[PDB]
Amino acid sequence: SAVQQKLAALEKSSGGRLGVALIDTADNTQVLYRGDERFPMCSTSKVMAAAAVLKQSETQKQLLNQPVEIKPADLVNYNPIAEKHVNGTMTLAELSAAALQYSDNTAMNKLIAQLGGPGGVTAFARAIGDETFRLDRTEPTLNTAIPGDPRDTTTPRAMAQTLRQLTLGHALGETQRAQLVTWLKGNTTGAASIRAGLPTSWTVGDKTGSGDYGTTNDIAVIWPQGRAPLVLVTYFTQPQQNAESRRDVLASAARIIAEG
Ligand SMILES: CCN1CCN(C(=O)N[C@@H](C(=O)N[C@H](C(=O)O)[C@@H]2N[C@@H](C(=O)O)C(C)(C)S2)c2ccccc2)C(=O)C1=O
Repeated sequence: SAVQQKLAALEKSSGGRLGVALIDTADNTQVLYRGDERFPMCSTSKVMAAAAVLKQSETQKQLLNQPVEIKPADLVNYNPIAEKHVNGTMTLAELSAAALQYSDNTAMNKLIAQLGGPGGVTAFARAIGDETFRLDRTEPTLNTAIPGDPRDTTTPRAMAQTLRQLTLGHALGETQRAQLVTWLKGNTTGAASIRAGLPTSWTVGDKTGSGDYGTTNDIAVIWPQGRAPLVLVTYFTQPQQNAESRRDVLASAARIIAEG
């Protein structure tokens, strides 16, 4: 179609590999570009870890208030929030918000530990019907983004469907779903990605991701004005290991989709 020709031209101009999935919940139509190819998730995987903890809190009602100790040994390469609490505690709610809104890598590792390892995060995906998502490693090695490596990957189609279920569907309880939406809407790292290609009046909740091989990702739920919400996943990776991030590509992909 028209949108797919423009996305293909965008990809060609960028020198990388672009994957897009859009779900328009108004009629459940989909727009896919490389929708069934695997891409490295990098920090977009944090949404699944936070959601898995939220699902646990449907039974363990006070779980989000559980204090978790932050020790110097827990700190990894990027810990903007956890660093402020070393030798103190953060609750699981606070770690979830830090993982989602600041992309804190120590917070992600604490969430993974709460779930019993990367196997526990992947298990949650399977339980809500996502057979594609796989989390294999912890932070920071899950961001190596090596071409062809299936570890820590998903496909655009699978992530779009799963993000729809978590935020607009009923994979989580009502209180848990509302908390996830609130967290995504308060993301602080997304201003130059999907959001930058969309009308300023639209409300967006997103989670970015970046890694080696110039990997630049963003996944978002979009609430347009007076119109059904959309789910948009944009994944981008490049042939050179130390390639620079290309958030402009994600913005341009969103702009092309929003033109439809
Ligand atoms: C060999 C192990 N190894 C290989 C790959 N790797 C990374 O990919 N780290 C990445 C990382 O730690 N990214 C962080 C993360 O994993 O939420 C944050 N998420 C990004 C985002 O949401 O867009 C960020 C730019 C807000 S930093 C990284 C990407 C670009 C620039 C600096 C760091 C590492 O640093 C690393 O330890």
